[PDB]
Amino acid sequence: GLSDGEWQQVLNVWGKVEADIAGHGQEVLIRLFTGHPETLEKFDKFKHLKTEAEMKASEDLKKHGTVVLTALGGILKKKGHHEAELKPLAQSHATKHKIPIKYLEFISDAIIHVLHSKHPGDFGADAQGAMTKALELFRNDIAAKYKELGFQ
Ligand code: MNH
Repeated sequence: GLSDGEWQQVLNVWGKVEADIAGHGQEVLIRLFTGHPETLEKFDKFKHLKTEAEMKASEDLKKHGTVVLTALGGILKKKGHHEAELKPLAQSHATKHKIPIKYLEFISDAIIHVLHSKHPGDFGADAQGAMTKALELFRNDIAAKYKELGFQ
């Protein structure tokens, strides 16, 4: 698990995200779609987005960014007692959306990059560590539900 000190750092970092959840959520998704265009194909609602300019200008992309990060914030604030919040996300991402676990690895890396991009020099070595642990716990707990389903 994460230690208390570690959960505290994660939640301190999450405070930075909450000041602009849509902005953060949009940049996360844009970072994902542009570094991994296969990921765009999982979204019929974003597949028409031919350019980064188009992605940037999509209010519906922002809205979904808000949905994504609100759900993750929910989970993070549970400090690993997150099974009730996590299991249904796991299940819809395997069964409905068909999201391989590697794509969750991609979006985890995108979150780390965006935190550095938006908080250069304000997201220290300790904070990166604690947030990376939190994101690995999230991803590992979803992996566990995927295995149960035999997904991927
Ligand atoms: C952080 C990681 C992460 C979180 C917290 C997340 C949370 C959500 C939530 C909440 C919904 C709406 C409820 C549901 O379960 O259908 C949802 C819908 C979705 N998600 Mn995801 N999702 C991903 C990663 C995430 N998703 C990744 C990675 C992929 C693609 C590569 C993805 C593709 C989807 C698709 C597709 C939908 C349905 C979008 C739509 O409304 O049309 N996403």
